[PDB]
Amino acid sequence: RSYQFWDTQPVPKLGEVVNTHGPVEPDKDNIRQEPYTLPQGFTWDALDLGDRGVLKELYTLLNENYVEDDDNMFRFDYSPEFLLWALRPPGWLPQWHCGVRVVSSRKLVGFISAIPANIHIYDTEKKMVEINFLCVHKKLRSKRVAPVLIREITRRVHLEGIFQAVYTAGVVLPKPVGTCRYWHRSLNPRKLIEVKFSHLSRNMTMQRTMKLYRLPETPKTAGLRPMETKDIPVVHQLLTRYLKQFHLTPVMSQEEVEHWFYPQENIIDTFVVENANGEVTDFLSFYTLPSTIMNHPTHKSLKAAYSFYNVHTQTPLLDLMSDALVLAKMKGFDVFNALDLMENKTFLEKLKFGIGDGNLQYYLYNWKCPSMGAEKVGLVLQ
Ligand SMILES: CCCCCCCCCCCCCC(=O)SCCNC(=O)CCNC(=O)[C@@H](O)C(C)(C)COP(=O)(O)OP(=O)(O)OC[C@H]1O[C@@H](n2cnc3c(N)ncnc32)[C@H](O)[C@@H]1OP(=O)(O)O
Ligand SMILES: Cc1nn(C)c(C)c1NS(=O)(=O)c1c(Cl)cc(-c2ccnc(N3CCNCC3)c2)cc1Cl
Repeated sequence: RSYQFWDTQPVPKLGEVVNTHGPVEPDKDNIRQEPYTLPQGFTWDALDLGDRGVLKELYTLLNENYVEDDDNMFRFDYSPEFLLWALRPPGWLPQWHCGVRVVSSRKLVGFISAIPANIHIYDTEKKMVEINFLCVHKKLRSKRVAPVLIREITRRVHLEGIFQAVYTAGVVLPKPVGTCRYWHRSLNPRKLIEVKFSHLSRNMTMQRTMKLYRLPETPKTAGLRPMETKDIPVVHQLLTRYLKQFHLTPVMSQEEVEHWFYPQENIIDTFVVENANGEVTDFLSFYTLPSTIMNHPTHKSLKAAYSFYNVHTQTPLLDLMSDALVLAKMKGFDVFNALDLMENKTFLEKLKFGIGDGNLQYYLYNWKCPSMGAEKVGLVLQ
């Protein structure tokens, strides 16, 4: 195969085994000062997401044009407040919220974003960025706009002295460092079958299916409660120690832990286990991301929870995740999603998760290293 754009980039070749660890090319000593040229009629615009009007414009772009399933039945519906959470973590930069507008109408038609992240990859910690929310309006697809967005964000990141990035995609590109699979745990099977997210199993009736997926009304783990301000330091401690066992992980400051885990209704939930001694020994977390159900007369949205980071030191992981499912059901979610990364394969089948269609590929930009199994991936992106 051939990749017109990706073959020009500092990434390894598909199907070539890597034995070394390091950058594909050295750091650049001079960087292009001018933005890359867009097709006539379009212009760059940095989006100030602290402006209500601009945030809503981005919401609308993504709501109408972002990731869909293969059958064009579901589309991610990131809320404006979720977008602020995902795009303004500690160290965020305005120039890294990179929009494309039509010059005449001002209509937002493209976006790409970078946020800073310290990333541990095997035996090296690098300052990187995480690239997310790459989106081109449906009416502009297949016109090679994506490569311009990627090159422009690369340039803007280079200006800040950063030369590596991490990103995920549902498509195969040169060259995945890890390959994960989505799994889904039905919470509201009647709705999920009705909207054709799932189907009735061959030998199962609806009644049997509702029975199969039924959950306790309240969590069972002793001392489980929502994370509070006082828990920030211990959650940071727990996470840092837990992540050591994997080969691709974030390295979060205490300020970053506060940002990513402190509960915000309809965005991020974190529950800690505070034991009989008053010690926090475990935590679970999941984020809120609904999908629009396209072309349906009565069901308009699928409420999905996504497993984030789950740390166990005294509570079995199986128990923690059982409680995450119950909590998600209580909060009105239709489905609970998780990847087969970290120690997740240890609970997925047992807790009645079903395997999904889509893969999620993990990539590094300008870093060559051996690929890893899903269980060694310890990084979750929004
Ligand atoms: C040091 C700092 C570095 C910073 C940069 C790090 C790298 C960041 C990399 C980006 C990480 C993004 C992380 C996320 O946000 S992944 C989420 C991507 N977004 C969506 O799926 C939303 C709905 N889809 C769209 O908007 C798409 O049609 C997009 C915008 C993706 C492509 O628009 P379009 O359909 O109109 O195509 P084109 O004619 O303009 O361009 C075709 C070229 O684009 C390559 N392509 C297609 N999809 C992806 C993809 N998901 N990652 C990387 N490359 C992709 C494709 O192979 C081809 O290259 P090649 O085969 O000829 O070589
Ligand atoms: C319910 C639903 N709604 N939507 C929109 C879909 C596709 C489903 N079905 S799904 O659960 O089984 C699922 C899900 Cl959630 C997500 C992806 C996927 C694909 C490509 N890219 C990403 N990224 C997300 C993280 N950052 C950028 C890359 C995700 C694929 C599948 Cl197939």
